Amino acid sequence: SMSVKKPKRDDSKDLALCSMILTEMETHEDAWPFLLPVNLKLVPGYKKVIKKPMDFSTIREKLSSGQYPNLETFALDVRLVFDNCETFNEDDSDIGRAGHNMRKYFEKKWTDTFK
Repeated sequence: SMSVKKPKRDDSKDLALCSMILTEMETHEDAWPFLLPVNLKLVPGYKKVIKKPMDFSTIREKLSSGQYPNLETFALDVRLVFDNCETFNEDDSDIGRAGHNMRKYFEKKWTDTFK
């Protein structure tokens, strides 16, 4: 509350650390469905169904330009990529499997870096 604060966590490395996680996600072999925005002119249904499209290149641009106010807003966008993927793709498809794999990969790096 006013004049009553928890001890100050060092957040000065978060930006660099999120960039590093993001690099590891970009270079995973199962990243290909997520590297670039879904082409909304060529993929029927995507525009109407997925209210908030997100992809790794878009996260990278937001990160690099100071548009994430803290590391939780970064994690929300990463999770959104996989939540979108699950909304549009059957679990039993290459892309569906890619999204589950990538989500697991991310969540471990996240826990190990920050928890």
